[PDB]
Amino acid sequence: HMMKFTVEREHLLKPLQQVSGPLRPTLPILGNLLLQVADGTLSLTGTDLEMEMVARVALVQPHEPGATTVPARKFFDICRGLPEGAEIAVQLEGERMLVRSGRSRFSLSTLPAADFPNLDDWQSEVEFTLPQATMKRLIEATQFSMAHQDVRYYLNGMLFETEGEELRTVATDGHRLAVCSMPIGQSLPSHSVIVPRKGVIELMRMLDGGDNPLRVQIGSNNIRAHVGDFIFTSKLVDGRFPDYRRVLPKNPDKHLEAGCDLLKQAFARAAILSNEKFRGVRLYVSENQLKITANNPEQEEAEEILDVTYSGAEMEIGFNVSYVLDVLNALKCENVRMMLTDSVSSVQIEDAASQSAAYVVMPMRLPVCAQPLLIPLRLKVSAEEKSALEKAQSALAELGIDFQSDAQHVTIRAVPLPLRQQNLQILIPELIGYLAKQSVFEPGNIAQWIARNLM
Amino acid sequence: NLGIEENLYFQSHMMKFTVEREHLLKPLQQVSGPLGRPTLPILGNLLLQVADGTLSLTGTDLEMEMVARVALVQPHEPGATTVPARKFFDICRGLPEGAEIAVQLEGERMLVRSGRSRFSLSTLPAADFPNLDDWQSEVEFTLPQATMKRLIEATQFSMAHQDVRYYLNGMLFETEGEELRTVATDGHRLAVCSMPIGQSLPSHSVIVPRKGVIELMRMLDGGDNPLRVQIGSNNIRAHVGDFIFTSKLVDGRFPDYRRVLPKNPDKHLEAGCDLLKQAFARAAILSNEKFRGVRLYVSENQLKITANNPEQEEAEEILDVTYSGAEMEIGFNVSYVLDVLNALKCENVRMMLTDSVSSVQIEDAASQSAAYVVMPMRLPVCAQPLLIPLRLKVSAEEKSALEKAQSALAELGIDFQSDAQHVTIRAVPLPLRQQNLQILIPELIGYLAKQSVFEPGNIAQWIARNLM
Repeated sequence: HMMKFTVEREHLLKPLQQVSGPLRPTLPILGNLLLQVADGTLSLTGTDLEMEMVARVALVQPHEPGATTVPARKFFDICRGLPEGAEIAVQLEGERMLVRSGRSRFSLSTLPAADFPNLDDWQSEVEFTLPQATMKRLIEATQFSMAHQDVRYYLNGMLFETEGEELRTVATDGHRLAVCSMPIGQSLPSHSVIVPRKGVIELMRMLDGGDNPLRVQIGSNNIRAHVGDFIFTSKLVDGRFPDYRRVLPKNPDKHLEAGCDLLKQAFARAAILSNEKFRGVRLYVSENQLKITANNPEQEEAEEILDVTYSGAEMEIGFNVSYVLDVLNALKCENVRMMLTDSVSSVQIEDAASQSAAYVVMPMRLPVCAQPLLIPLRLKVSAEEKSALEKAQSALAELGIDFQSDAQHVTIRAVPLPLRQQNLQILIPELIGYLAKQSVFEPGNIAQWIARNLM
Repeated sequence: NLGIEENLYFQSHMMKFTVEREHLLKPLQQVSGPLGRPTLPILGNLLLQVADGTLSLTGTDLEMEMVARVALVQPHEPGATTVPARKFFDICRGLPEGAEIAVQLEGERMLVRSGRSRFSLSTLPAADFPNLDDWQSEVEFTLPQATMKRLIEATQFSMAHQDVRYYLNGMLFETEGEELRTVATDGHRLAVCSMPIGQSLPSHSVIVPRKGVIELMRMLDGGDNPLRVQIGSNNIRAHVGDFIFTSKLVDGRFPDYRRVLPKNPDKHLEAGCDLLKQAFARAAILSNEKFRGVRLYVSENQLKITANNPEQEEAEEILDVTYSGAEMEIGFNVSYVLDVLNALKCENVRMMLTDSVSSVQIEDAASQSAAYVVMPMRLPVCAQPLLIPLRLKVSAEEKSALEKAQSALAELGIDFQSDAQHVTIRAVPLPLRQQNLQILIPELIGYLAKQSVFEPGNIAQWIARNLM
């Protein structure tokens, strides 16, 4: 136990702030940082068992090799609380790590380095170098469309895919979809992985926007990113991520262009008087004009009229204004293009001046109105489940629930709005379970059960 | 148009005005202060009144109200209504800079237009909007905004948070001679500050609730308009430019800071504020998370600060101070000391000591306008002295049990005096002191009153079981 080093506070700060990223404590040692002195390099490692961040620091002042682990937040808070220009002397003593700087002495408790978890090494299948700005672009373009604590864990992450000369990101939560692709100047093998949420955040955090390039390595179950003296490694998420190609409108035949800023501020004002639960707003598009309207159960109303570029047929179409605003914020461009097919068909939004990013939002139709799903929900069903569904189909249709039955599968294509704005992966199998218990199907009873159970 | 009652309704809903967005923003922000609370629907609304050539905006939460006057330089019609505050403000804020906002009423709705943006807001009758009961001031005076800002910022941090003693959650405003004074305390630490305001004032002592203090701070614009204050028996009012703030006062027996200040500090220590703060801040990192205790070792022109935690981690800071006198060791809750040092914002700090078991006064070395009291921490259980001895009414039965149990309680670090029908707690062990003894002790006394024997071990077990 004789690791030792002395470093100027300035050189230690940024690496410490960085490796305290993977860091409510999960388990004791995961709140600690692994410190390794080897050669003339100090290595700092932070991990949460799903990912790890390693930071290297060159040591010019005297040092002895060794390794230990110390509380991350405490060690960092001490360094940060010392004056600018200060010197930080570290030294192991027994089961304690001593930190000195001037007449400030600190004794921290340690846990052995040999107990610090390692990631089992792996083999990269893909390797490429790209500018930091490019990676930051790809993530910021799609990050907001990631799911949050979905039961489908693969949606809580971000798809990274290499195709030809391009790196692509995809994110969706089942209600909306963000896709962005950028060239990276070299032919790559076809690969497709899901990076979990925390990893994407951490990946974004290690990028300073600098012109020094990012080195990426992708294996089957791990991804590794090297920038400057930082090395980020993360586990990948398994699961069948949906295919963005099927989500894009088949063929838009109507398109409008508008100033991003004006359209966004207009939607933002309208949203104030939209339903707080469903957040619907109406668009009426006509020649070179757009009329946005919103109202709520208190029958308050907002109306916005903008000049736009549009020469298609007039059309009325509703949206979740929160999803539209999310897209317009992420774009941050001059003009936006909205590609439309018809109400009841998915809408595609892009920067008017570039096709690198594309966004998909489902319209809101306005007995009960059947709202189309972003992605049709396909579910395996037993003979008994199937029979219950077929008996209840017409009763379900009256509630706005449309579906198709294959041999041993059902495909939900539409549901009423209150269900669509929730997780159908959870709700529909509950609905199926409930239906299998019945022999007589009426819309009233079903509606009442859904109303009291699926909400 | 021809219906007579229908005509009266139209004359009732004539309110109309047109104002620049930038003339409306700061006033809407200001009056939305007292307000996401679903307390009552009407309380989420602003009152709008066009009278004379002035638009008045009023927001309230029934404990206080903020009124803003806006001069109307464009055509307008008199009238009144109420509209949802957050919505109306978000609409105005969301409109482009330089926008003209035209408002008028149509039935039970308020219409807002600007360019080609139209909004329809639901209203509630102005008649239903609460009006604070009229009252008469007993004291009027004016002072610079910066002085009020100083008085409040010097003491605000020491106010209790959600204490069951509501008077501790507010701030004492006191007029004495030519000075305005603020006092705040949570039973554990105390902040007092006084400023001369250049005029003789009648003696007065009121408690402004926390929300009132915050609002009072929010209406100070660092401009050069003076602040005109009115204090009544049960209300306070503050006028700044186009804003009038009114607040109900809190009643209760606020502690006397005169008694909390150390009687006669025979030792003093001076030190650079920033140096001292940074030393404490670093030492704090390795102090007990619950008790936050650090030790001072004072010697000739040297201060050593130490801290350790249950994991036996350890911090030490040695810095140069100005000090002549006997060596002494004293302990503090570092969080309270760090609060004080952050509030001082000065070059040098004076620390007036006497000993442990005695309150410690802290000041700007160059200014005595503000003073801060913290109680030392002593590390038979150590008896930690209370900032304010707790005087409790006791029944004959309760007093009898206390007399019997006094020796046992003393072993637990609980010290108290007793007088005809009262008992005065002067000290308790540390875990009790850092809690609310106004709740805990009357409970404990209830317990002791129901007991046959008094063994310190048993009582200590009970306390730890029920009072923590």
